[PDB]
Amino acid sequence: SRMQLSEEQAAVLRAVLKGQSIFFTGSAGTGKSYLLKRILGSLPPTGTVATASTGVAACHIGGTTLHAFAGIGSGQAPLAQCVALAQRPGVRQGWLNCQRLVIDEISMVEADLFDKLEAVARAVRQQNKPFGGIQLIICGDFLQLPPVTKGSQPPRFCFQSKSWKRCVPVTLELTKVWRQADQTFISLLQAVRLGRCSDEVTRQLQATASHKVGRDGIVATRLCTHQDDVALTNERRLQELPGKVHRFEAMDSNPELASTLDAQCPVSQLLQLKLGAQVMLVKNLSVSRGLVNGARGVVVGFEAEGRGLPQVRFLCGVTEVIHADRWTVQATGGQLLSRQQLPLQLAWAMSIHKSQGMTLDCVEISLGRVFASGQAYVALSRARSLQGLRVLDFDPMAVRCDPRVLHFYATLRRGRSL
Ligand SMILES: Nc1ncnc2c1ncn2[C@@H]1O[C@H](COP(=O)(O)OP(=O)(O)NP(=O)(O)O)[C@@H](O)[C@H]1O
Ligand SMILES: [Mg+2]
Repeated sequence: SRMQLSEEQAAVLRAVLKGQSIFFTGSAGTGKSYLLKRILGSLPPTGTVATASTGVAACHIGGTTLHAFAGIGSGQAPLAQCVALAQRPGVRQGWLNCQRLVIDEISMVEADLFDKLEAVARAVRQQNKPFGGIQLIICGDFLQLPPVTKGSQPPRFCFQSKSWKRCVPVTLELTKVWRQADQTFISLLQAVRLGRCSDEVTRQLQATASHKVGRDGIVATRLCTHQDDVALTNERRLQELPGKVHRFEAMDSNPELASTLDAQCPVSQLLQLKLGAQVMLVKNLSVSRGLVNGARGVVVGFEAEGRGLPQVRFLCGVTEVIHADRWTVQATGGQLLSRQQLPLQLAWAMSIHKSQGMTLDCVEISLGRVFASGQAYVALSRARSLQGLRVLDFDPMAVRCDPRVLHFYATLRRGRSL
């Protein structure tokens, strides 16, 4: 028995099943991605394409990246060239067979890209209708991570596309936060999302600098803005441990394409561990035991036999032997790639981009610098509880809302009751 959809979630599902192209939006942890999974379950799978803007977000819903589905290269080539790319075997069939296109984490899709995809859809499908007649089912939060670009110009938000409102004529909202159960923390997060750091909000975030977020032998994951710093931190902390290194090598269906798998999986080709290593579980092994995607633990031993698999103690108190798992990546043109590896990554540090869409419960962040719009909010809103969060050097300068996004949302609401 599925959880009970809220009335707001039910209204989105109703619209989708009526065939309406929609955008649905809501704060972090309002159940957008969960609702996509419910929508996907409710639809005939033939003709239904599940995508997200990022690899990390696509895996959450069992889908592919928007980039892989589109099959237009970077998207920076001239339109005619993108159309020709979309016409390639495997890519073309994807476009033609698509009746419904799900896109999670839309805030990272820049307007110029959306325009290109819209034009490609019409050309490949030979349908003179918005987005080639595809039913779009889009969600995300424009107050979370901002758009990225494969070019060099300042990206526009997806809603700035001249085709946005024609393509998603209806917007619905999810307004109840579920990730956090604590109303004090819910209200704090909403202040941050809107860029309203009163004296009280700042003091409450500053108070978290004293939080003990870990447990015996488990330390906080430091959320960082850039992968360089993540890598360096994880490598150095592992190097510093006195234990000998235990290695686990991935088995890929096509080892030549290990680079493409590395970019769309949360585990690496070569996993190195020691006693004491700080790790993140990156598969849902057991919701009832708390062994879920994002759970933080520490390696407490290695089995004597066989491969010498790691024993990991998690924040919840469960100690489990971590066995092999598998990922299948839906790459461009219908190609599938798989990787077998243990579902562990080092987690002294993690990038905020890689945390996108996740729930976490043992995190530290330094918020004394200018960040991208929405980026501090994403980092803070990963935590299930305020007591799993440690904010160092907080300054409201870290919390920025792009005025374009506030304007969008205000417009959206103009005719609404609340
Ligand atoms: N109707 C519901 N009742 C109870 N819990 C729910 C409901 N809908 C969603 N959840 C839970 O809400 C939590 C957050 O869901 P999630 O799908 O990650 O939200 P989201 O809006 O996609 N978050 P983000 O990607 O960070 O903006 C998950 O633990 C869900 O199980
Ligand atoms: Mg989500």
